[PDB]
Amino acid sequence: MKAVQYTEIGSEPVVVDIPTPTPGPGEILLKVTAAGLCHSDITVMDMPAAQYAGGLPLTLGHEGVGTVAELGEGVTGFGVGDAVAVYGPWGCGACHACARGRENYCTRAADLGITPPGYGSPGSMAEYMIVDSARHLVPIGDLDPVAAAPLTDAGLTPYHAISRVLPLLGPGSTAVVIGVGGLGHVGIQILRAVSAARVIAVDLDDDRLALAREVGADAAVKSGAGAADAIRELTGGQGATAVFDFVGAQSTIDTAQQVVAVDGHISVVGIHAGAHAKVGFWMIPFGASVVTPYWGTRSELMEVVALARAGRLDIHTETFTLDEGPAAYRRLREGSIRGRGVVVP
Amino acid sequence: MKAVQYTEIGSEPVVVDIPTPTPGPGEILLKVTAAGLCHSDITVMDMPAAQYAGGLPLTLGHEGVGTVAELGEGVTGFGVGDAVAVYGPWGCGACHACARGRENYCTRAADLGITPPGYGSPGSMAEYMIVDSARHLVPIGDLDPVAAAPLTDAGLTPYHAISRVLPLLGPGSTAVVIGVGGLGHVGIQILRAVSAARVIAVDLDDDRLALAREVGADAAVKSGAGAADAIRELTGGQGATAVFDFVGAQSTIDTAQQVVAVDGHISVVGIHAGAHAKVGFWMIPFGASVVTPYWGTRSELMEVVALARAGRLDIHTETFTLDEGPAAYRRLREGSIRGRGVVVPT
Amino acid sequence: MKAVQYTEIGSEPVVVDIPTPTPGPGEILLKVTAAGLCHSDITVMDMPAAQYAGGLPLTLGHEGVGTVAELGEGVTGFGVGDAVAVYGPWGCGACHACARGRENYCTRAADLGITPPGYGSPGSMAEYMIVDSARHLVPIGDLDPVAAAPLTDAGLTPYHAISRVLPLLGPGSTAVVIGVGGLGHVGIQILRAVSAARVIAVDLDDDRLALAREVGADAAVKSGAGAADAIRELTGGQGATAVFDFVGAQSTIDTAQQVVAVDGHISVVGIHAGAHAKVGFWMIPFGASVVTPYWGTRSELMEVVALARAGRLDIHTETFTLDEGPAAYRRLREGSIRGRGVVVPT
Amino acid sequence: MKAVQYTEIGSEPVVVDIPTPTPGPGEILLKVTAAGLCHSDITVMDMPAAQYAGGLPLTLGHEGVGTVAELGEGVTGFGVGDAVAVYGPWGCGACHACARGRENYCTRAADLGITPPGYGSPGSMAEYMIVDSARHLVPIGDLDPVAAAPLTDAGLTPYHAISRVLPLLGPGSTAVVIGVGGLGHVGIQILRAVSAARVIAVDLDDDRLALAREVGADAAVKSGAGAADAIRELTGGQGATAVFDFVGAQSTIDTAQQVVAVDGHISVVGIHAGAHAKVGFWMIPFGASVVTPYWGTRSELMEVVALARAGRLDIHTETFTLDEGPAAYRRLREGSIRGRGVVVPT
Ligand SMILES: NC(=O)c1ccc[n+]([C@@H]2O[C@H](COP(=O)([O-])OP(=O)(O)OC[C@H]3O[C@@H](n4cnc5c(N)ncnc54)[C@H](O)[C@@H]3O)[C@@H](O)[C@H]2O)c1
Ligand SMILES: NC(=O)c1ccc[n+]([C@@H]2O[C@H](COP(=O)([O-])OP(=O)(O)OC[C@H]3O[C@@H](n4cnc5c(N)ncnc54)[C@H](O)[C@@H]3O)[C@@H](O)[C@H]2O)c1
Ligand SMILES: NC(=O)c1ccc[n+]([C@@H]2O[C@H](COP(=O)([O-])OP(=O)(O)OC[C@H]3O[C@@H](n4cnc5c(N)ncnc54)[C@H](O)[C@@H]3O)[C@@H](O)[C@H]2O)c1
Ligand SMILES: NC(=O)c1ccc[n+]([C@@H]2O[C@H](COP(=O)([O-])OP(=O)(O)OC[C@H]3O[C@@H](n4cnc5c(N)ncnc54)[C@H](O)[C@@H]3O)[C@@H](O)[C@H]2O)c1
Ligand SMILES: [Zn+2]
Ligand SMILES: [Zn+2]
Ligand SMILES: [Zn+2]
Ligand SMILES: [Zn+2]
Ligand SMILES: [Zn+2]
Ligand SMILES: [Zn+2]
Ligand SMILES: [Zn+2]
Ligand SMILES: [Zn+2]
Repeated sequence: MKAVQYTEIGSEPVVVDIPTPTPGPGEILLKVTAAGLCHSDITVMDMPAAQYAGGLPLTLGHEGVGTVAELGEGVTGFGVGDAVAVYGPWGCGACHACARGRENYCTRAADLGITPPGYGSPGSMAEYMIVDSARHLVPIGDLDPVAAAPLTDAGLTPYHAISRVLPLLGPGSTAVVIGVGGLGHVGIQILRAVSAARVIAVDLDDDRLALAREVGADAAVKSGAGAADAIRELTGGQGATAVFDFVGAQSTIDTAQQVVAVDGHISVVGIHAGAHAKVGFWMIPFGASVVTPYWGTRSELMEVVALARAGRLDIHTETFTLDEGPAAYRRLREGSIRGRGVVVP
Repeated sequence: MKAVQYTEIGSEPVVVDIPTPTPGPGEILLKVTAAGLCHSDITVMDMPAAQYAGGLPLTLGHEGVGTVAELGEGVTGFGVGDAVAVYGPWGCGACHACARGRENYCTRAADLGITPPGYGSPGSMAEYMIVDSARHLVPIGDLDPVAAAPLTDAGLTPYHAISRVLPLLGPGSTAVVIGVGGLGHVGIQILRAVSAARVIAVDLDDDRLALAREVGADAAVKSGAGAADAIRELTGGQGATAVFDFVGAQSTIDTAQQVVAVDGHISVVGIHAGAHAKVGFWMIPFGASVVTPYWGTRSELMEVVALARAGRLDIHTETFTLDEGPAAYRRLREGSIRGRGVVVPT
Repeated sequence: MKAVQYTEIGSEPVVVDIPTPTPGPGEILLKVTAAGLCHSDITVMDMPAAQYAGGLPLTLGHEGVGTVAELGEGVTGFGVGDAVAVYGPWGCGACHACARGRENYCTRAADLGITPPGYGSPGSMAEYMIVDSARHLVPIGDLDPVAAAPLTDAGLTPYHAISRVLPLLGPGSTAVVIGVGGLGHVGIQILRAVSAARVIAVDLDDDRLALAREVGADAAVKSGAGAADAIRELTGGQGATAVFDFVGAQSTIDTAQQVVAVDGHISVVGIHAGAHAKVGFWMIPFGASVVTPYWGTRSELMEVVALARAGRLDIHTETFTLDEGPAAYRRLREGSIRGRGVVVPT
Repeated sequence: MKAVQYTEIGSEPVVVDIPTPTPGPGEILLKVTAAGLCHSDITVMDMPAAQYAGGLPLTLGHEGVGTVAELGEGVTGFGVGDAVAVYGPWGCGACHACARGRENYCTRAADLGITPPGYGSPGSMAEYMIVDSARHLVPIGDLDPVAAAPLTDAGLTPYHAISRVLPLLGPGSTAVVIGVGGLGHVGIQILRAVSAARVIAVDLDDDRLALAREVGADAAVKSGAGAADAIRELTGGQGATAVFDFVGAQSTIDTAQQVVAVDGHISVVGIHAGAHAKVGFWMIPFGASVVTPYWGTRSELMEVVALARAGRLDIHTETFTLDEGPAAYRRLREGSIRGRGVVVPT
């Protein structure tokens, strides 16, 4: 089968021919219908050998949807042909976090050698993929696969970040979204669907600000040195109830600390090595909590799928073939994909 | 009347004679029965002129209990003689936070010039004190005033910090308390009363570790370079569900980050200028939230008083006269008050 | 001044001339800009002498907005001319519930003789009204008074009922709204604004089902014997996550129990004496909680006002003069007001 | 192997010899170390043929602990010899409730024919038992099996009921426990461990009131007509924040409604066919929610085990052999087991 793999440290991913896998006991083989590209893939591929934890070769793609092609021995609860999304942050299934579906916060995965598809286990950017267990599949019914694939991370990750502090986001609240890319453009829509927060979007790119307004942002303002003052002009001196930073550079985290309200929240979602919030007296308002969330929970993925099925998420995509996978990663690097890149085999 | 005041930048507080105040409309005059000393008072008195926001002179004391001596015009809901605790973080009373009793997070207090007793308004370390409004008084009934005064901050502040994340502290959880002083020794007891968390106390001083065990800590660890590893040996690799850092020095915050669990919490309660948690990828576990809480809410103070009335809080105190106030602050500076210093006016 | 009063048991309310009140200490006099009629007023006026708790005479109207006309002694947190909404369920201000703004659940109001405007204290259906304290006023800025008056109960009550279980109403949930009147037509809009629930409206009257669709209901079902089956056809067998019953008749409560999901909720908001949910094994699904909520909280009223100011609430009203007050109550009795009746004094 | 089975409608259970089962793919065979008797077993055995849903024959016992004896094909995460407790309310594992571990509220179990061990699937009152999947086993380490078996229901069910409203049970709250039997005597201890509620126990039997005080109840009062007034004398006129009714007879539910506080909770846990709370205006206080909870969640069972391992639960038991199983059910019927009956297979 055709797949897109990261095969040597510091090189671009390549299109390869590798054997179509067969599911072992408990596993499910999917025919992949759509595979999302994520900026985390760039970050992973830019790591030096010592830090890179994905293994070589690695079939990329931690955003996967497909149709059930073959059931491994003993698998129940799915039929051949069922359209499913892959829950990505695989955990042990048995610990206190996993028992609540919070496998993203599994305390045993490292020790048991459990890794996600697309970063340690083979991903979705291939004609077929293996899923380890039935509990990592969520039905999508007749959802369009191209717009569904990003739900598994571009949808799930913002959804989880927002869910952590949803009770803060009542009528009269303001949520700032920094970075209107794959994640951020979905985050805006989640905020509008599950809260009455006023949503202020921030991006470097005027076309991404237009995208933000297109998907329901109440205001959209230019990132950089003037952003904090511009946001405060919109909120008045109270600042923003919550800031969801999908960039996570030091400059954006600094903007977040400069605008967050007393008893508010900053969610540092974007990943930029070395960047950090400075949480101390006189450096942040009283009661303003800060967290780096990771991916999301099983029940959250179901809720994301439910939002999509209800028409609440307009996922902006561009479609690529498997052969175009490496070119698509170049596009993502240069910032020329308006929303999410999606590979269709 | 006699009072203890901070009167010039960089000097020790002094005992003074100033007029007994009269309550204006809406105000209440208390005869003070006990006034707590807090380490925040030291921090405030060590600020340079440019930063110090308390005004001069300032009657110290933001931990106050008393008896109602006189009602100002129009005051209802209290009688002369009623024993009350002073809710300290005064807010506007009208904004969304204040409407929920969360006057500690009032968004209008700065703009309206509203300051707390003992830091901008006259405090409790005097024979009498003024309280601005009835909503800032909570009844204590027959609670001993000496042990009640610290409930207003040494109790309220840890209680609020813990309350922010109480749902995390289920059976099987671990809570670390760093700094077993005024706040910390009460924090341990709150954790034991309102949660099933295992409590690990951390202090530099072996006698404070003994105090921690005396008030119900399950384990006690020496602070410093070995603390993080020692805590992890106790929690077995998952780390601590929550860390309540009542010191807030860089070293203690670093210990906190090195032990906190995935999807846990660090509450930076202690105040050390410049110190901060570094919240970023690879610097803290996934999902481990960090906050600097401030004081507490109206309903939280009521709950702290309810814990005291139910026998759940053994408040360790040492009593001083008003004349001993300055000496008591020297004791607090050198770290020789085992628990909370409390001034009792006579 | 002109006012509409209930003056004798079993009679219709009458238009009267009574003195314009002057505010005492702590009170505020409002020039009323709009006064809502509520079905609870009908229920109150239909009570026999032994049950009726409003006092006689009683100026009706527990839905009030106005402009500050005169400040009582000591009141300084509002200016003359400020547009304000009246928080209705007055409490003591001092108990644990009141400290959280939850004066609707005040434990001391009965004992202290504290009653709401429009049911024991003089209401808003008059040229002017007295408000007891500043904490019972919420600013509305430039909101149209006619559409603002219903926010104080038609908005607040559903808002509180929904807020009690808002975490249940995630994507994929269904909320049923029974009764698309004053409260129900606002409840539909609150659900759409603060949740991703699919909303199914239920009414006896086709025109009210049309109103429901006009304000954002996803589906509309005829009430009565076929309603439970019709709702289940829409929800596909799991039933409805939450049912907000703004009628509260036995038939509607029965429908609610027949459609509610496992681990769901029924809020019995409508008041029909004798009607009740039967919460027992084999009579309701496992985990499906039931409550009779009452009015709402201070912070909730602020949130309702914020929804209105953000354009999220299209309040359907019909305007009446004070002279038309009694006629308007006849209209409400016969069910011919499409949304909320609102009296505008001139 | 030896087992205790319900074999014909209206008869007592009997000791039988049936084949020792072999685990199929995904299943686990346990050597049973302890099997709890529950009053639900009596209720089930007293159902007429038309209602009884357990199937015949049925190996009784929905409270099970054991050691892993044999792993079915493909089973990972447990080793032979591991001591485990059986999570009882088996669900589909895939729905939104099950994904959160809340298999007690599974929406698909009925349709898929999934039933619990001891009521549709073979139970724990046998030398060996099958568990359907690894996710239905929780490790207990070196906990004594006799005291561990009741954790799976006598512990789990009260724990879940309490957990639904734990945020209500702050300092100053009161929780009433009605019925100090298997469930109730554990419920008292859970309340003391995870909350600061004052606990008032209620039972018909003076020896069970003594048991209540032995396990940490603050007061213990006689059930029946005088109970509501007696409880109110202890709480003052505010009533009880929460009432956990482990009897669920009409008389006990009525007591619960007569004592519950405004904005409180009644959990109807005990099962008595036909009995129900009457939730309507004038029949219950404003804001007092009522629910019939069912069993508990996966993560809750882990938390119950954690309480036991921390020494917070003193489980009162009496031990029986398999041959004594039928005699033990007679004892439970007559009310002569002080706590939980537990069968230990040899
Ligand atoms: N925490 C997690 O679990 C998790 C999961 C998935 C992705 N992520 C991370 O989220 C981030 C977003 O990923 P993506 O795939 O949406 O990226 P993307 O490449 O699709 O979009 C990036 C967007 O950020 C904007 N941007 C860049 N610098 C900016 C600045 N200084 N201010 C404002 N806007 C700026 C760009 O113009 C662009 O619109 C990445 O760092 C990714 O690694 C985190
Ligand atoms: N956030 C707030 O709202 C708030 C409110 C009140 C007090 N505070 C702050 O909380 C802190 C504690 O106040 P207090 O009155 O309880 O102080 P205290 O002087 O009574 O106690 C200090 C304790 O901390 C211990 N300690 C000092 N350095 C330590 C270290 N490196 N590691 C471990 N333990 C150490 C001491 O040995 C002592 O037991 C102060 O910084 C104070 O300003 C904050
Ligand atoms: N719990 C509280 O705190 C609180 C506060 C305010 C009002 N209420 C109560 O809420 C209820 C509604 O008040 P309102 O002012 O909105 O009433 P309304 O007269 O404006 O509306 C009544 C609506 O219910 C519909 N209706 C009547 N019988 C019905 C049935 N069997 N099935 C479905 N629909 C039916 C009508 O057709 C109409 O649309 C009243 O009982 C009122 O007393 C309760
Ligand atoms: N909701 C659920 O998921 C669930 C789960 C397990 C058990 N249960 C039910 O819980 C109830 C208790 O089960 P158990 O095994 O603990 O029972 P048990 O037989 O061990 O204990 C019964 C206790 O209730 C007392 N009692 C009886 N009538 C009383 C009254 N009128 N007032 C006060 N006390 C009274 C008895 O004196 C005895 O102490 C049963 O109805 C059972 O079916 C429900
Ligand atoms: Zn990603
Ligand atoms: Zn796990
Ligand atoms: Zn202090
Ligand atoms: Zn305020
Ligand atoms: Zn009303
Ligand atoms: Zn009150
Ligand atoms: Zn049972
Ligand atoms: Zn299920």
